Amino acid sequence: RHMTTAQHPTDEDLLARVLVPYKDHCKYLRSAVVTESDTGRAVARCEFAIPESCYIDHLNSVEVNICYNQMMYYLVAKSVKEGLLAGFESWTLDDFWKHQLPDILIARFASNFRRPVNPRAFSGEMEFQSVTRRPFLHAETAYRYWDADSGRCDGEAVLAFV
Amino acid sequence: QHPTDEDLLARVLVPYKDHCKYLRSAVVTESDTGRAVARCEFAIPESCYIDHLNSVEVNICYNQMMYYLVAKSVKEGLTLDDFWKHQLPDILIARFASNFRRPVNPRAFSGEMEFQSVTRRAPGIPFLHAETAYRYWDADSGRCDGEAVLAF
Repeated sequence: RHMTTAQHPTDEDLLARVLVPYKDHCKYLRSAVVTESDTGRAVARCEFAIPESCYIDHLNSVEVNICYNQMMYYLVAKSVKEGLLAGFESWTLDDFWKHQLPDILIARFASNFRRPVNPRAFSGEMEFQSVTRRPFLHAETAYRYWDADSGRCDGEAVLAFV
Repeated sequence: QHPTDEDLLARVLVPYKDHCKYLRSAVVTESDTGRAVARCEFAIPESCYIDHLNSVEVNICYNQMMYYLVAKSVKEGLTLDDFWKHQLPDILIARFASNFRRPVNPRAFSGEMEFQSVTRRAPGIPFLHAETAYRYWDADSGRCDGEAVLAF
């Protein structure tokens, strides 16, 4: 980790498992490369597409949040599987999936419009900034979405691993 | 103190998918300082986008309630046709935020929102800037709250 950087291509079966509970037309995350930082932070670099809205007939805050959830569940599952999630290095994906996954709660969530993002196709990324005990793990994360034309938005989300 | 306007309510709810229409009643009022407030009831019978009240649903409830509050505010001055056609699609949430304090029951819960400041800005096209805040609560300690900045 100080010597190399772990980096993983999209995990298609993990991605479909993540997306399985969503309505067909609310499935937006399409690919996700997972990394670890020199300091042990888990990062996801993702692509997204919204061919049609999920809940109502640019990229809006509802969709920003749906996309985060998907990106966040994927990154968490894939990081635990590959030993990159601070706090869970002694856990396996199994133990985590049925026991921690359900009890991930978004404690706080925030989004900010910068330039309108084309909902049809656009990129995103997120970081586990910190993980900290509080008898639960409190994790800060940051995220950002962009397209091929300066569209951008971003924000943060504090997670509680119960 | 304006009671739910069922005509307006349905107009606000019309673009949403059936399993995504949460706002049931919405009493509108003005603080004596002219701030527009909406005391609302909600229900999330089915879920809209997936299998407690989560941040996606907090944000959908917010939009429904905020559009209702705005449209009714115009309708009482705080023409809809003009607004509905011209201004109402140029409402942009510039920032949104939510905080979950105690788990809220999504089948039945209450909420409130208000326009805290509305300021004209001219950076660069002139436009109205609004700071809003909202809270949700249920009958049993449930609460979450947050803020949204709007641009007209």
